[PDB]
Amino acid sequence: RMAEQQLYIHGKFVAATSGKTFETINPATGEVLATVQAAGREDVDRAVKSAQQGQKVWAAMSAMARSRILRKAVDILRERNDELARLETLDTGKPLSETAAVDIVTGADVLEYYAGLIPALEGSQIPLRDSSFVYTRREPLGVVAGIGAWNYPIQIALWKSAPALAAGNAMIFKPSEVTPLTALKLAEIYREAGLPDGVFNVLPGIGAETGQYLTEHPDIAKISFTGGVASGKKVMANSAASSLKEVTMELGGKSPLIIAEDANLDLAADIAMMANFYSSGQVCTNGTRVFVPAKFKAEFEHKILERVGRIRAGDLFADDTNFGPLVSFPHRQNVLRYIESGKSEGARLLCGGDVLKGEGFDNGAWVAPTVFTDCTDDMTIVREEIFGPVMSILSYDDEAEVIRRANATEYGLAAGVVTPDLNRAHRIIHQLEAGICWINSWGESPAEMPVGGYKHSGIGRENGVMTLQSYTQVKSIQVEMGPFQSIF
Amino acid sequence: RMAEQQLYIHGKFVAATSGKTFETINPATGEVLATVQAAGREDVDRAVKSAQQGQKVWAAMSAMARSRILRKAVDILRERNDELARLETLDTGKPLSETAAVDIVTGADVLEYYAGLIPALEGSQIPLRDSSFVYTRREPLGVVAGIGAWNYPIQIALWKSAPALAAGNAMIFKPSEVTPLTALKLAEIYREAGLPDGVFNVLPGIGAETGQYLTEHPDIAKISFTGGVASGKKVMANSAASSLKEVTMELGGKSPLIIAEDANLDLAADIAMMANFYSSGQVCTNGTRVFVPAKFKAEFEHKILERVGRIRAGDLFADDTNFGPLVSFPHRQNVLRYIESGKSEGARLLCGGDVLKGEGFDNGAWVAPTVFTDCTDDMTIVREEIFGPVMSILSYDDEAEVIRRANATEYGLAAGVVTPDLNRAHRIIHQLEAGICWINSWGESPAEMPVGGYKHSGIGRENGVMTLQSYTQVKSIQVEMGPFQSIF
Amino acid sequence: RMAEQQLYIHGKFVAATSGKTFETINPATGEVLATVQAAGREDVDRAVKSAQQGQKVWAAMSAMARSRILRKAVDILRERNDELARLETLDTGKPLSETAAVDIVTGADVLEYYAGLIPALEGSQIPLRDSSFVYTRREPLGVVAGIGAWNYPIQIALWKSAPALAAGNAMIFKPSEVTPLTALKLAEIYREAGLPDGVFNVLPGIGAETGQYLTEHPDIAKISFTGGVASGKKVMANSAASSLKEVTMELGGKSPLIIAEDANLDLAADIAMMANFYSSGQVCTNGTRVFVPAKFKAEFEHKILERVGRIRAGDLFADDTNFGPLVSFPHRQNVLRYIESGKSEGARLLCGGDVLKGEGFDNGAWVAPTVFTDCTDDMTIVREEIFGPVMSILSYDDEAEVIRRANATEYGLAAGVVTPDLNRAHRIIHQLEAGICWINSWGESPAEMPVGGYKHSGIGRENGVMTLQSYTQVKSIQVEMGPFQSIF
Amino acid sequence: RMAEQQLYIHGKFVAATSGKTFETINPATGEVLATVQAAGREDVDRAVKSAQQGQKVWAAMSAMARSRILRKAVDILRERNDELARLETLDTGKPLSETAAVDIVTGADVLEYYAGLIPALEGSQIPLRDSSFVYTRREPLGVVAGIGAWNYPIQIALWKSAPALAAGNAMIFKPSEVTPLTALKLAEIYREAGLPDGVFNVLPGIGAETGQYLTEHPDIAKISFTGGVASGKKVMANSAASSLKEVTMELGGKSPLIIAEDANLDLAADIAMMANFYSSGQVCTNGTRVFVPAKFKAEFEHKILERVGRIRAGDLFADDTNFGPLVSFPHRQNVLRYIESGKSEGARLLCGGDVLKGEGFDNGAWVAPTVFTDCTDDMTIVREEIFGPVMSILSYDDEAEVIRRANATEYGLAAGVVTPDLNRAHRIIHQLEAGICWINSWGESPAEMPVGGYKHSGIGRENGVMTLQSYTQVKSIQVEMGPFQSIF
Ligand SMILES: NC(=O)C1=CN([C@@H]2O[C@H](COP(=O)(O)OP(=O)(O)OC[C@H]3O[C@@H](n4cnc5c(N)ncnc54)[C@H](OP(=O)(O)O)[C@@H]3O)[C@@H](O)[C@H]2O)C=CC1
Ligand SMILES: NC(=O)C1=CN([C@@H]2O[C@H](COP(=O)(O)OP(=O)(O)OC[C@H]3O[C@@H](n4cnc5c(N)ncnc54)[C@H](OP(=O)(O)O)[C@@H]3O)[C@@H](O)[C@H]2O)C=CC1
Repeated sequence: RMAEQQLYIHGKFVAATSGKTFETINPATGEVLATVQAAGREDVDRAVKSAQQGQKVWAAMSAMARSRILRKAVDILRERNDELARLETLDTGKPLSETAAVDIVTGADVLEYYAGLIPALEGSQIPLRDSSFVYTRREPLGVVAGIGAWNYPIQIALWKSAPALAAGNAMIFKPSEVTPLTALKLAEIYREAGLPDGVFNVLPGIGAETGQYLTEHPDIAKISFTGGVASGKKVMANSAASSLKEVTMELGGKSPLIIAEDANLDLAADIAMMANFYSSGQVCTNGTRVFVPAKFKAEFEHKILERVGRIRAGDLFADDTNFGPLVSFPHRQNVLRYIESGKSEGARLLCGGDVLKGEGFDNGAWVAPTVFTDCTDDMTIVREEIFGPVMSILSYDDEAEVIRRANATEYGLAAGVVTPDLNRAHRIIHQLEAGICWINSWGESPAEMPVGGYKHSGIGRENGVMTLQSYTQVKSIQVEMGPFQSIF
Repeated sequence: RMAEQQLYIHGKFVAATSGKTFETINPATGEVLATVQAAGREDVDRAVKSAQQGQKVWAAMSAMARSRILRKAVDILRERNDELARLETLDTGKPLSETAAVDIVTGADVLEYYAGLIPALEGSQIPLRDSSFVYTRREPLGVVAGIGAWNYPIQIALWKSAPALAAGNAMIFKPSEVTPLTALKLAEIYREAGLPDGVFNVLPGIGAETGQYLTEHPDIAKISFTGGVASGKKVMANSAASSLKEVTMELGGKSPLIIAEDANLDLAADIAMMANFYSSGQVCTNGTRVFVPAKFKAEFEHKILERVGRIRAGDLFADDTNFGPLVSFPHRQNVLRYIESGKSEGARLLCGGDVLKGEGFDNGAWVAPTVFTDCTDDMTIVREEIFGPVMSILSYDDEAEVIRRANATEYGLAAGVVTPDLNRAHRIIHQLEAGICWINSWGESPAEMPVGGYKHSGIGRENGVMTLQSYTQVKSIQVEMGPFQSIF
Repeated sequence: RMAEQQLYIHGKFVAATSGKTFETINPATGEVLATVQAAGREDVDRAVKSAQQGQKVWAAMSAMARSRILRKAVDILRERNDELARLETLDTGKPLSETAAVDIVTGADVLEYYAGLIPALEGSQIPLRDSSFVYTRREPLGVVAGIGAWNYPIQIALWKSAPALAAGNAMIFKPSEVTPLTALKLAEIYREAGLPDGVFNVLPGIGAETGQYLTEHPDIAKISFTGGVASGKKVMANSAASSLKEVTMELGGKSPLIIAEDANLDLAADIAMMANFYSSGQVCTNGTRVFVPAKFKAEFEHKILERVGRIRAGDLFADDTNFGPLVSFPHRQNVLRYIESGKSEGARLLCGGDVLKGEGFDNGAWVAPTVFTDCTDDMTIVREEIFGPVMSILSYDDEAEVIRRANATEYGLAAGVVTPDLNRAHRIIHQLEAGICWINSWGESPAEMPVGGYKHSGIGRENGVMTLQSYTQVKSIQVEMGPFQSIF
Repeated sequence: RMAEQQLYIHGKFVAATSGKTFETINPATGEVLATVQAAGREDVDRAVKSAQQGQKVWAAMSAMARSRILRKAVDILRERNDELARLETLDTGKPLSETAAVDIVTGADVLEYYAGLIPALEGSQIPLRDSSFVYTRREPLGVVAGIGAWNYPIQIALWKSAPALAAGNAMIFKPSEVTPLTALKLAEIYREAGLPDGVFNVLPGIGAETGQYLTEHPDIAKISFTGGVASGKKVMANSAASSLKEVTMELGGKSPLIIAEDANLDLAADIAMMANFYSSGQVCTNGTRVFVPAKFKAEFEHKILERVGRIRAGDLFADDTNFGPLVSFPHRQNVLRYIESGKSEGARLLCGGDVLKGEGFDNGAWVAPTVFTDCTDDMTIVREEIFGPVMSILSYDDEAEVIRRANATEYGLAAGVVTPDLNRAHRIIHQLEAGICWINSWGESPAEMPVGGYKHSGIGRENGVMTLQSYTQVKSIQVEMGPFQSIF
């Protein structure tokens, strides 16, 4: 185990006053990783007052002073990458081959990106006439709150806190109860870099209590939320009911991967694999509806089975392991229910469809890599996000049809097309109703590229210059140098 | 009386299927202006399907083709300015001296502004490496909805529809039941200008029915709302619960006007008058907390009394009338209750405070221009938006004090300072928590200037280039020209 | 003929003070179209003082006031399209089928574009610390000068004057002595639209005198030049010697057209034709080096012969005529000397190579559509711009080879590639050293798209938002609200 | 005495092939600091070939890889600040109290600024129609050249090399022959930070040879020049004659300081001192025309004289020294000729006017702080840049007059106003024809703030986001997905 984990408020660990705790489990073993204290309503109010004090200090510094501090945190994250990756692997079940290469690396990439952009954050000046002009300021929101999810815990913490801090705000961050540990480490790293006390506070807790208290607090100006559609709606409602707060949400999706009739099927199968089985399928952007031309279906299915056979489940700290258990045993039960609905609705099971068994698997939340084919647009496994390693293969006949079917969903997060043809690639992508589109690839999310969902898959965006601006609020100032005219 | 008013769906007037109607009155006389049909749930759905069809036509046109159509609508609005202003005066009670100079003039200014910006709406391109790059598209949201308020009916309709249409969307607009007439005229004008059928539909109705159906419809991508905080919270809740929607809101405020100790008091009194009694006080941005240095309070009060004596209530079509009734008898009743609370809480009534009486007033919702002084921060008239002709004068001693008291409010819409001193003007304005700040002036809202509230006064902004962009959604597209590598 | 043409200064036609005139010829007949007065040094000084006076009036107007006037000029140009096109046909020899479809249409497109962008021209604001901030203004340069070329007289006049006027400057425009007439008509149209006197003055004259006097005047802030490299070098030198002027230049090129190995040869031939024989080959961006794979060369050569045979020379006002004489007889001799160098250097002449003869041609400056093949990179016709209807076809073997050869030139204006392959199209284009690149097309120049040359083909850009900004100069203004510290 | 200084080409010091050397002097003692090799024509050719090779390596790296390398160079400059400042004091004669606080600090500030902006350098995407779109790339120019001046040697090298390198170019930098030493040190620091060989090459030499060879070289795409007007015109001419090159120029000025009638005269005098006597008056932006209201002139003269009496000339490494000799003895002779013209033209010599004498001064190029008053606009010392410690005080009567007189000059670099009045400060500044304007301050040049001259004081700008963009060239790319239509 680890010592009982405390709250982090104003540059130090402090005990919760709630009297409540929870446990986080190692999903590879079922063993308790740590007992964690849960922030109560009074603890949340403490954190907001701490953040208000720290934010004032932070915003009064020069832009380049803020940039240097965030850059030092980047340097620490690079140094402690391997230590942090192993902790993430213990908490989430994702293989170290992933966590040591992606989670902190791309989280730190976004922090490094925003650190350099702070000096470029500018207002505007508008001349109206010789005797009057307008200028604008991009002012901090003040105190903002982030609510993270459990699939990429420290990456999500960095992607929310980086633009928020770079824009001059303090952030109160609540990690998922499933994966609270790396956020507490991130808080220590920020302070070590010189972040003022209160600018990044971490309140572990339960969604129904700690998360709700944050969304209801009158002095929080913005909520940024990552999670499921059901919880996003609850969060949106409560943020409105209490104090009108700006809101950003990434809510996952059912993203389509379109294989064109002129695609190389080895490339298409490779893209489909990476779009479905990285992080054991627990990725919001996964391409879980794979549209394949009817003429290619059988050959494509063979190619998928060939690659699924190369998936190497095992010791999560082993170099060659590239597949892990799911994040929790309750989550596995939900994935298994989806798999059974696929069977009961007549989807053809091509591989997988059960838990993994044997020594080293019986005690972990393992689900075998699963592929259904002969799927149809009305099936539950095609319509609903599963967030596990479950690929659905759908046949199609013509380009206009496949565009219609890809777009006929309430989700809108990602999409992709596989084709060597110039006109086909751009033509199809431009008609797809998704915010993140990949041509002949999948999954890369550069710091420069805004990402977020259409329709029910999200509100607002993350990454890119625009997200730095979305963590400021515009103040317009008119200077009137002429004589003011009253009609009274 | 006018003929019965119908819904406007797909380029024509059409009868509602709800079987329901309401009446709009002339608030200066009590006479019924028109019987108006109310959109039902089925009428809303037809409007959404009409809008979906028209939006596709509109978005497929070239940017300059769209710009030319909106410019033709500007020309028509300029030509009919006086006719539309007279109708607005009949429906709202605002003097023709206001409506003929401001309402259509500034509504059309914003439409004209956005029409010219359509060809400048651009995405981005981000090079990643020799073998891969990203580009973004600013795509239309699709069908958006606007919900208007009754104080500036056609201006609000133009400020909401202009960026939405310019961004390639269709808008369904619901005017306040108090003031539905000019929105219907605007719909005709857009069609005359060549706007494709369905791109601007107008659904009169009640907030509890027609407005709610819009916020709940699954195929509406964004809601833009103007009104009060209480109704704003309900709109946000329904918008989230039904189908996740982008929401923008302007919700009024209690904006502070800070008179510096070196201000010319004639200028200060003139600004305060224009900040409290224009449109009979029914303006969201009004400077209803007037902070005056204690050493000049008595002289300032004298100057206010002189100018209040010049307020001219009378025939709304007479050139010298500069004060009208309130929009309705219920709204006046609410204003009168606030006035009574001021008296009962010990504020000193400097002038006004009662209904107007006599021939020409008995049938209208007229309230005398009212000024309270000796006010304190805990009083109801100081803490709550009244939305009538009620000024609160508060004394202060020092600059740090007045900034603290100006900011000690849940509202955040506007603010202003009166001072000839360079350092004082910018120094104070930069510390004020408001989205719209005026130096030595009040009320001017250029099309170029983003305007909106801090804190509980709103979400998002209107006008300026940023609001055009806010009616698009970003699609990020990565072109991967190198060979894709899978780890499976 | 026509009345003798005068100078246009301060809103009226005025006699030149030079005592000098020149003649413009109808290149289809050899007859004198008009005698035109030539601006002397005193005429230039008068135009500058007029421009200085008009610029002050123009810049004092509101941005939207400027926008409306330029939009009124657009409306007049659309209405007078056919009248202006016939005048352009008489002066240039370009077929009416071109001038009535392109010259005025696209000139007005750019004016219309910039008219709408005037209100979006904004400075910036940069906070330094609580006690100091910076804001910038985008101020007019003042009086700028444009020097036009003879191939697209009225389009060039519009592409230079539109951003200059839209940015708040006055422009003095000197058309080529070969084609002075449409610029004078434009001056009348601008005044009719409400442009203040002096904001657009037109000075016909000779390059060696009027053009040089413009480049030397101390009170002209910027020169914009279109023409050949030889004259371009003189302009930059004289502008530097006299008054440090900002200088923009578009100087033509030897643009490469790359036909890929997987290109449809009918498409390639159509693109090659439009890249070489529009406006009788007198287009700066023409793709006069056509690179074709050796394996396709014989078939491509046949397809070109088929298309050239359909070219229709004849009455320039006839609907089916699509090929005209050259702009002048001196230019034809220059074009013929180049054709002869092609013959003497061993290029294989596929068609043309001589003047056209017979009734309707003996009196005009006609050169037959001419194609050389078997060209090599050391030939005079491949290295130097001819600016007549002379296509050079070059064979190539490998992709890296064609890129090196395409880039092995001091010119850098345009380039294109023909290929259906996604990777090949973008991969090749990213490596070509040209400012204007076309994929599966040629010649389209949207107002939104910045265009200009690399290397010796120009300096700066035209069109797009950036060219509007390039006609302003930045003023940075620091407001220091804190106490200034001196070390003395 | 130091070792003979060599050229720096491709990541190492290398001997020149010119057979030529020069000496740099310590202007405080007249002694030779070092013998320095002069780059010949062949050395320039080698440096270009080195730069072409290194540029390709540098531009192929990721944006963040480049950002990290420049940030490492920042770290070394901060660490070596005092060492570099001491070298600069020895080479230039500027007091260590200046060089250790400003030269490297603000040079490194600009490098640090641009390092963070590399990831934000983006092109655009413009949709034309469903079947076609445009995107733009911001490509490196390639090899650019910077030519420095002797007053701020290492700052100028950093202000030029930072945006050029951050934009992906290689730069060949030629320092002034008066002050070559710190540029060679900077090259070593860049290599130590990981800059690829060839990306920053340094060629000491003479303007007439090394400088001219750079401006004439066909494979250099851009020249950035700092110096005097006379040499700038030569540079502009040669850049055009050889190969059409882009040119940026900062050429000094005669900047006005306008003291308003409501100004505190101690503040005005302090600003005037810092505007005239920092770096012994050798600053391009110095406010050498000080306009004072006639009614305040006598008292202002008293306050200037008192402050001049406090100037402390002496040992340049002593903490309290705040005044140094001029950079060279030839430059002192030129300054003394200007002083004599002031005397002979009837200006009243208020103080100074001679060399400093005595132990510690006879061997240095010292000129006493000099103030003239009763100046008139036609005097040589009022019209020409002196670049020494010579203030000219001019009386004025009214605001319109002083604006007219401030602007009646061919220079346009800087300007300032001293006033506590909001309207006066902005109103006056907006009318001044200068690129750099200070309100109630002088001299601060934040990295975010674009700086450069109007009129004869320069072309283009330095610092700010726009200067990063100015070191790229735009490529516009149209993708045509529809069928191309030929008229042939
Ligand atoms: N910021 C501003 O510009 C304005 C602020 N106010 C403030 O609001 C106070 C109350 O006035 P009131 O007229 O009740 O204001 P509301 O905010 O209720 O009315 C504004 C608009 O919202 C609509 N609306 C009301 N309820 C709903 C709902 N559940 N769903 C969707 N739309 C709805 C109304 O429809 P309908 O009116 O047809 O019922 C109207 O079109 C005023 O005293 C003032 O303080 C009011 C108007 C303007
Ligand atoms: N704006 C500013 O910051 C500065 C302005 N000045 C002004 O310039 C005046 C003259 O001083 P001076 O030293 O002659 O200034 P220059 O402008 O001649 O020197 C500036 C730089 O230009 C170089 N240079 C000179 N001639 C050429 C050429 N033909 N081709 C290329 N590069 C060339 C110089 O080389 P090198 O010095 O090695 O000969 C030096 O590197 C000063 O009195 C002052 O008024 C001077 C310095 C700074």
